[PDB]
Amino acid sequence: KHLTDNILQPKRSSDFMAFKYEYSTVDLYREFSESIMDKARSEVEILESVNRQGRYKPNVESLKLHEVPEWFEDAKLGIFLDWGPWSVPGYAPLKGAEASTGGSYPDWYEFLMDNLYKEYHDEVWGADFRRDDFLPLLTGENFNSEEYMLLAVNSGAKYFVPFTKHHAGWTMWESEFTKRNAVEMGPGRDIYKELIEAGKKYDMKMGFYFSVSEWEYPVIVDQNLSQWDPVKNLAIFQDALGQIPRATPLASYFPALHDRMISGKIPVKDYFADYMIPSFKEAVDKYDPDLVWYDGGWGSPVSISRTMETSAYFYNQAEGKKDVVINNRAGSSLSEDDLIKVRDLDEAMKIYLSGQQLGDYGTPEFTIGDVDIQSKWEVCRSISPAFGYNWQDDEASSLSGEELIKLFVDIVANNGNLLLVISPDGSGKLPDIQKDRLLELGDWMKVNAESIHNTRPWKVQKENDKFFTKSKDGKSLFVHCTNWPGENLIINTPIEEGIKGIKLLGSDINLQFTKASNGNLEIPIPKDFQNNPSLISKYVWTFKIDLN
Amino acid sequence: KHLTDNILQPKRSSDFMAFKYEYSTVDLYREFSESIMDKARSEVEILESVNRQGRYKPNVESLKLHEVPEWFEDAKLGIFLDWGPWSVPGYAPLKGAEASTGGSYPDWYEFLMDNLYKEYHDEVWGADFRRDDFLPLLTGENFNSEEYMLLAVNSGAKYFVPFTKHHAGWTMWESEFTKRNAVEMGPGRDIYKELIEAGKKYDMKMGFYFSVSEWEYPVIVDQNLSQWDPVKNLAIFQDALGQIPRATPLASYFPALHDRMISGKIPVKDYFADYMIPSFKEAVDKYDPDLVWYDGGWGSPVSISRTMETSAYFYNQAEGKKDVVINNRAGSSLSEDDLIKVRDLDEAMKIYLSGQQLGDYGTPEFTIGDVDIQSKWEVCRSISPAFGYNWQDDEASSLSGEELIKLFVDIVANNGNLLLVISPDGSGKLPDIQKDRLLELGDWMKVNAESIHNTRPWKVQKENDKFFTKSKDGKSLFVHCTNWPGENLIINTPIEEGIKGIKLLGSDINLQFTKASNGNLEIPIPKDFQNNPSLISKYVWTFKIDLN
Ligand SMILES: OC[C@@H]1O[C@H](O)[C@@H](O)[C@H](O)[C@H]1O
Ligand SMILES: OC[C@@H]1O[C@H](O)[C@@H](O)[C@H](O)[C@H]1O
Ligand code: NA
Ligand code: NA
Repeated sequence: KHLTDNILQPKRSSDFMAFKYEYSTVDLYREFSESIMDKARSEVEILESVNRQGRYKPNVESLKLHEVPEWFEDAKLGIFLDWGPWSVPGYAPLKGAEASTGGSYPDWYEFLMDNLYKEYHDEVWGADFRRDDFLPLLTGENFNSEEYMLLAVNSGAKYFVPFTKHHAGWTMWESEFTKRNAVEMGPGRDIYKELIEAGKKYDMKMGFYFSVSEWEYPVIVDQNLSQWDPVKNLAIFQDALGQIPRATPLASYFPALHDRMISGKIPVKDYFADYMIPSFKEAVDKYDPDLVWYDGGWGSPVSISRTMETSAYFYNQAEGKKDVVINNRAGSSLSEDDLIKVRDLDEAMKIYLSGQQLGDYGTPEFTIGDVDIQSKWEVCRSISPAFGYNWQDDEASSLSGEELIKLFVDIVANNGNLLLVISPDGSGKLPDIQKDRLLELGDWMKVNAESIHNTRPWKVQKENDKFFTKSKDGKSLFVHCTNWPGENLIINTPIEEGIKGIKLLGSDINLQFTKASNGNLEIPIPKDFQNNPSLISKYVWTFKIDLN
Repeated sequence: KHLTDNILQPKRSSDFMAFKYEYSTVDLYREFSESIMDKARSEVEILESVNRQGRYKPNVESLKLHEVPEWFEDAKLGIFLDWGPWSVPGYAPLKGAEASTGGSYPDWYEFLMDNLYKEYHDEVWGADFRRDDFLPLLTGENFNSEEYMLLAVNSGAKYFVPFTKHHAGWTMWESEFTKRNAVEMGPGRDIYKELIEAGKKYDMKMGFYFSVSEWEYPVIVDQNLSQWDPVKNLAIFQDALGQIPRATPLASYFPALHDRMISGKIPVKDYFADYMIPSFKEAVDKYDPDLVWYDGGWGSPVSISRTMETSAYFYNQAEGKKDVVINNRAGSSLSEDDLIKVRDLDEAMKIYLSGQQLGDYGTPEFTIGDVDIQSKWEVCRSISPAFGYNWQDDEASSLSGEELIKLFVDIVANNGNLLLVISPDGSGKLPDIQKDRLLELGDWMKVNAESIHNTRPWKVQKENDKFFTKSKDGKSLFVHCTNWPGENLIINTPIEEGIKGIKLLGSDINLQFTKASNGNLEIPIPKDFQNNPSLISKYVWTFKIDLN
């Protein structure tokens, strides 16, 4: 049904033995909780003092004054490295398990293996194979951080966002606040450090992806939750992150159920104050990222998660040092009363959107939808529906290079950035098909990058098969033709300014042009270009019009 | 840790294969839901019409006027047959997993196998072995209903209460409202019908044990609960029954998780109206029980569960036909406001008890506690802490026959009934240790039953090692000596009435007496009784004093 004999399908090893980390959850409680909470209190005091003295305060109106940096307007393309324990099984259904975004989520395997993907998991991995048994298999033996950064550079990308910490809480960086980190578990390396160092060497802006909430977190409680609870003073914190109905805010903690899904996480009293805030601060302080990509901010509203404090801190510590940016996923600004009204209730969506007030730019996922092209936005997606590696993904399931380039041009014409997801396997190897699409995009950008990087939308974004961008200064208009226009390029959209010159990017030759009497621009195409226009540029041909 | 090589420990068979019931939950939705809801609506209408026309109305004040039947005052001993799918694994910890009652619960295994007992389950049965894989192993090959009824008769019991439907919803009777029944799953017989027929044959009062709520139940919903839900219009209803925090009222339904926990259950729109009420009515109508033993009434308050309607119906359908009784487990009469106050908040216990207003008699579980001996009460317990079969139970864990008989006499002198739990294994065989205790109790009752059945508390319940009962007609006082009194029985407690005669039950000798000057009754005991009084009666010696 789900178990194939296809070599490409990751599956249970014949030598599988349970991963029992050196420290049980109770061991971490006894040995590390007090120490961590002590350290957290000191770090939170420092962060709060920085915010009290700093330009940015933890409130919507203060943070709103922060502006999108020039570099982020100009970047247009980022690489989103979706790699983590979920990369080992590398599975979602090719069809039929799409979320409301239209994507599919191999990167939700650690959660969905217990419900939506349980039949697959039980047949391919085994019911006795727990979430944390994927951690030792995340070897990174084929993961080369410099090669990933160079691939991103060569693709034309201007920022690189690793999945530094996703919903199950494994950190790509060596954290003092969790043993569920890349040094203790999986590759045995500070993967984030390697990527940060590579990004500095290649002059690449670096992101920090950070799940605000986690699916489960062991917490210290005064009173137990039921007569069945086996362990005094420990429970499991759960919020809305999982999306499915669950016990909230606390579930009863049972070692035989929970320990092998939360290996390495040190119990604390207050998930947000004692763990989330100090771990965020730690990564910002150590790695100095250019960009914060919150995720999982729907778990708890910001009145509880305190992400306005992490946002203010990030901006404050950047002052005078570098220009930085935050996405719009910190969480909701709504009051308890407004959150209740939404749950009770089109009318629910209007109230919800009113509470989405934090961040520098919008983050449509997979489907672009009805974007406001007057504000900055970024669409995230891979070359397929899949966020995270899908061993089944292939030529049939993935965009062609041609489709990817045309989609990219569309995005950029409409004021968007593309944050292009790449998804390695458990070894850290990138599938050849994803490598190929990056190479093809890179080859196209070699010719056409000046019509993409550092541009802005024009008064018109699309005309038939043409997409427009303009130089920052207004003096160059770029016409991206998604069909080879043949003998003649005709542009119907009025161009008020006089024209100094027109050229096809990829040719050093200046093109002929005249204005017809109906208003159209007519651009004859050299006979020598017709024989094989793909030699100049594949898929999309860009004409630069220099204005007076 | 948990898997022994003890043959007595039930464990995974080498020939185990998954039980995938011929009707999936979705099959039952498509094929049976409409039919069941059609029948339910008609049955609820009939039940409501009976209550409108009947003497008892579904409100606290009306139901309170119903009185404990003479037969229940007189019975003193019932047998509580704790048999179900949980009987197969037959496990709870010998120590350390007691609930707040002081008992332990092998009969919660179907629920606790996923949390508290998960380490045991994984080691002994396997992670791939689901709750419903116990159902085919509940063979009943050693279960003879006539033999169980005769065991009850011969023990001195006057009522027999089978676990007709416990918290996972397997019915001992052949129900039209569920395929999770004893005919379609497990023994392939209407076990309840067999027991009811035996009870009629042997003139035994018959109970109907009924879990109001169930741990999980598939329900039909207009809107799905999450973007992850695989099946339109089905979800899982959950209330407070499970005691541990859970999603309530609804969890997302996932076939690969839920189907092998809820085999046989037919989805309905309203758990209470479309399933609970008509299934209750069905069993009452078909089997004509003398007693309703509600359980699991803490799931939902009676405003939602509607158990005042089932209680009124039970009384109304019996009126003019037979005298019947209900325990006190229908559920809470508290308002939503009062239930909220209890959750917020010793103070919580006072409010909770104020909302416990339904039923004919109290049901202390395991621990008797501070019972009101002016009202009728019944303590339920097995010979050990274990409710349900525990394969580990032995001489060290169980009451001796001696202890059982003395506890029983204590209960009866204090106006209680003992509802003695007996716990068979998966085959339906009763463990030898429980058989031994029942033999001792039965042998004791053969001699002493007239001092137990049809008696009432006396003006004094206990004098040193002596417990008193009196015949309901006042003409006999029974003195139960828990120590052999030796050469003389001396009774300090004044007996105002003249004495016609005195006898030790088990002997035909009339005993002489004198009243001393201090007031004491002095009863010389025959020399021939002194060497071996245990021949006459074991453990407790009962003297019958006939009064004027
Ligand atoms: O594009 C980022 C995606 O964002 C979602 O919010 C997460 O829940 C997914 O796992 C991640 O892949
Ligand atoms: O006295 C009956 C016991 O009553 C409890 O309420 C149930 O939850 C137990 O399973 C059962 O053994
Ligand atoms: Na702003
Ligand atoms: Na009453």
